[PDB]
Amino acid sequence: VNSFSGYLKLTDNVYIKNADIVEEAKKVKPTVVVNAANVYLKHGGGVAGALNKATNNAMQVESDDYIATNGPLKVGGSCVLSGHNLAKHCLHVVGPNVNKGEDIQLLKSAYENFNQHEVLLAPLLSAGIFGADPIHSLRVCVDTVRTNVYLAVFDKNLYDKLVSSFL
Ligand SMILES: OC[C@@H](COCc1ccccc1)Nc1ncnc2[nH]ccc12
Ligand SMILES: [Cl-]
Repeated sequence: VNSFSGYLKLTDNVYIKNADIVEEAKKVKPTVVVNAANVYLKHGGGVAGALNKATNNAMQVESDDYIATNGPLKVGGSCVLSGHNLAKHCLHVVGPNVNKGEDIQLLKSAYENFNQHEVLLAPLLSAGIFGADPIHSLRVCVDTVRTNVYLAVFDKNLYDKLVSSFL
């Protein structure tokens, strides 16, 4: 039993809700919140910009030190950093950005990072400003993640389409 509330159950381990991941994280304070990161951990917009804003830019300051030490992430890769005031940890995961010409096949690799954590609050990877089809992202999530994932879909209209079209 966990403290996630109001989610629709899609499979044994995947759940979904129309919610703002920032507000969800503040309420639940989950062990792991997933950020929709880029390889430079530059949290400018989308989920990343919103999560960073909620940390009063502390996520960005920590991220800049991470990059200065380690260099950029790989597309499909991840790193674990602090969750600041939002969660214990933030798993920064880089899905492919179609608006940069990146290989959508890397979306499965991106979701594989979730399997290193027993329970996660997460957005749909490569959705939103990353330009991939969210119906596809949800399908890859369900077919790749085996740990317990609670998906927050910010847009109410898109949420209804994902549910009604879910196979
Ligand atoms: O795939 C993740 C994207 C999808 O939403 C954007 C969108 C706009 C119009 C139509 C479809 C989709 N972003 C988020 N998801 C959850 N919580 C969030 N908080 C702030 C951003 C954000
Ligand atoms: Cl977005």
